[PDB]
Amino acid sequence: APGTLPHFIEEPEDAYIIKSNPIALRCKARPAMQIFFKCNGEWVHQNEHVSEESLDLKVREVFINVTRQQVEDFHGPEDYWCQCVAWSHLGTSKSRKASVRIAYLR
Repeated sequence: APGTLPHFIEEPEDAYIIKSNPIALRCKARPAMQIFFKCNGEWVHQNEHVSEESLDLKVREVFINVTRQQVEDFHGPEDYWCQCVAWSHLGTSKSRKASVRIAYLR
């Protein structure tokens, strides 16, 4: 009090690519002035982010597209993950790490 750090209304959920169709990672936080995705320790490019700002304090909603080509090119130790970082005047707030793996239908 009086200020508050960004509280996530919607956190990124674990998604699956079926088949070669791109997935969208939903993220919503309040109060937030900037919201950016951090996939596998590296910051995602600003042009890949689709922002949607509204007033209720400032509410921000950001969506990112993760294709099959992006996941297959990554050959790390664990599964392909994406985390949401929201900015405010007092600081930052990190959401849960959402995993994205390529699936195959029966």
